Amino acid sequence: SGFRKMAFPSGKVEGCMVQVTCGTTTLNGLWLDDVVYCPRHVICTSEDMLNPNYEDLLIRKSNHNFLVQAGNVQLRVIGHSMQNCVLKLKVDTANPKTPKYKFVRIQPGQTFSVLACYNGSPSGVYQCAMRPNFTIKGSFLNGSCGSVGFNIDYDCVSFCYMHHMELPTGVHAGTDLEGNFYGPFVDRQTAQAAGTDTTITVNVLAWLYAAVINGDRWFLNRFTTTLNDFNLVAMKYNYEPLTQDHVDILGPLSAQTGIAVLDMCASLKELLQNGMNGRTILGSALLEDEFTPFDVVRQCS
Amino acid sequence: SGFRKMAFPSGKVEGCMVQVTCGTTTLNGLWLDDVVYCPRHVICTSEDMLNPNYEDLLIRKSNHNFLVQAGNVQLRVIGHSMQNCVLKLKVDTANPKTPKYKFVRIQPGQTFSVLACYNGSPSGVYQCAMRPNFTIKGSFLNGSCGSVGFNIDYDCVSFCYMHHMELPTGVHAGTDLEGNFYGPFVDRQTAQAAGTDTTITVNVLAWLYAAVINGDRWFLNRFTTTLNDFNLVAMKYNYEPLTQDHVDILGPLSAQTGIAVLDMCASLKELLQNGMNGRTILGSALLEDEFTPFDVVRQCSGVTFQ
Ligand SMILES: O=C1C[C@@H](C(=O)NCCc2csc3ccccc23)c2ccc(F)cc2N1
Ligand SMILES: O=C1C[C@@H](C(=O)NCCc2csc3ccccc23)c2ccc(F)cc2N1
Ligand code: NA
Ligand code: NA
Ligand code: NA
Repeated sequence: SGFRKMAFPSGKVEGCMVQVTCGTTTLNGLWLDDVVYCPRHVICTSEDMLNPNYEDLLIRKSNHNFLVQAGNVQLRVIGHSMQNCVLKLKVDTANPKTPKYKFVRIQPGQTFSVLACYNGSPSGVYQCAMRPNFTIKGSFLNGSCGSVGFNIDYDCVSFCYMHHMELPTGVHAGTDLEGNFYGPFVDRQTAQAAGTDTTITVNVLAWLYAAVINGDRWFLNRFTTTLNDFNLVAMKYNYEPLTQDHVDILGPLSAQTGIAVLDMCASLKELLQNGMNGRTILGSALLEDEFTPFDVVRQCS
Repeated sequence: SGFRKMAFPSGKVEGCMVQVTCGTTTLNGLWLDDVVYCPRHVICTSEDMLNPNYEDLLIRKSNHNFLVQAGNVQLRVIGHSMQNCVLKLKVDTANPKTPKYKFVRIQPGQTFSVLACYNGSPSGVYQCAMRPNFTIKGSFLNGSCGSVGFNIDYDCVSFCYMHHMELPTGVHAGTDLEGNFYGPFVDRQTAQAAGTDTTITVNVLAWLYAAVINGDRWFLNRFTTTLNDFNLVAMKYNYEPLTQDHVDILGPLSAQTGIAVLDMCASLKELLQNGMNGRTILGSALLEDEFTPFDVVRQCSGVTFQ
């Protein structure tokens, strides 16, 4: 038993991290087969911060302008192309440590592990959720761009995030591995701001089910609710709407614990009304929204 | 910016995990050089588990009674011996992925990364602190015994924990890699309980420094305190004593943020007496005690390990 914020083991990703240099700019890239993926903004100069013309900047570069280092070894860049906001550098060596992998684009509320990296070298690993406002609440310094987010549900690594930038509120924005930004953000230093963030309701419910599976019962109650009346209350606390999809997804945790979804919804209503009154749930004094239904089942049963 | 609970990258340890089977028991072992380390309780049956004679159980076993699998390969066990509560299985092949490593024993309040494993396969990684009562608040299911805890200091892995059991309250107990238990526990099925725990004061201060570095400053105040006066209040709240060594270790964060340790202690005093009054620190409504001073400096300065 026990319940922890838990990341995937990072070894399969660690063997794919390389350092990418263009001019005076160094950041991280992701070496899979014979391609290195990194943020296209690596090619930008101080001049080009606000309105880079990436097509124009790229055509001006040759292969030998890109220095890629894997450990102590330089790789030879033999091609370059851009896909949306990621740069793809063809290199003359396939990565012998390439794992089984795929690229997936995720939806808000999904969780993943981040391998934070500097100068092509792993620094640490933590867990994040894609926020409803399409930011992530990461831990990233200067040098971290090109760090990736991933899941590993069997032996296949699913890459779902590449890090591009920090917004003024200290939260983070980035792309899928096809270079499409999550949310309305762009890889320019023009003023942009995250929308107001909301709580991931389906994940909170999942975490309440985790608490019950781990023997915590104190917050339950004899009430139920309609889905609509739940949503009307929840929105007033800046909670995302709970949809029928979400109710369906909670079905297995509902059946394992004997507590119907709308019954647990009423428990959440009460917690929002009353707070915790000196108590904790799974060691937390706030409601946790960065565990999905899938996470709870995986870690518990 | 940002501050997260962050584990060490686990790859160097992933390449050392194997599966160990004895009879109907399967659990995890750690393969380094030509030895596989695992909990000695692997040799026990249900009858034995109440009052095991490990010496006696072991002498009855042959090498071929231990099935060790590294991926889909069987290793050949060519020797077996016990050191405290860990079993050492000599095998005929050195682990080609053996990293630079050492065995260290940690002190309560020190943190480490746990690589949770099942059937010799790593499943997850998280950060833990050794509690003052010598338990860890882990997440472990049946199959997890032999999972290990570690730090990385450079390119050197320091192994500091092996998982042996869950106590009735749902917290966890284990040994160093020399087989000595952390805390007053034994590897048998009998009544055992965690002592009452305390809060790791130096780590809370470290986390308050992390908060300030990340722009969270509401709890700061004009006041300072003495080490003695702080310790009288801390003891009253089931906080560990703060020593001069702790003050010294916080010196770097004190100088970087402009907030002396005893000045931050006055913030902590007020929080204990008054609570947080609806507010949060780094998104938490309770004081976090599972980041050391070293952890905060590492994460706020971006140290790496290729
Ligand atoms: O997560 C990070 C990384 C990195 C960053 O935010 N952004 C990368 C730059 C960038 C975005 S659009 C565009 C167009 C041209 C050239 C550069 C860019 C950073 C720097 C300083 C600091 F204090 C914190 C962080 N945090
Ligand atoms: O952390 C865990 C692992 C594992 C566990 O604690 N095994 C302990 C076995 C053991 C300890 S001493 C001794 C002497 C002889 C024979 C067995 C033993 C477990 C099983 C089921 C469950 F629901 C939870 C957990 N939690
Ligand atoms: Na690397
Ligand atoms: Na209810
Ligand atoms: Na003060």
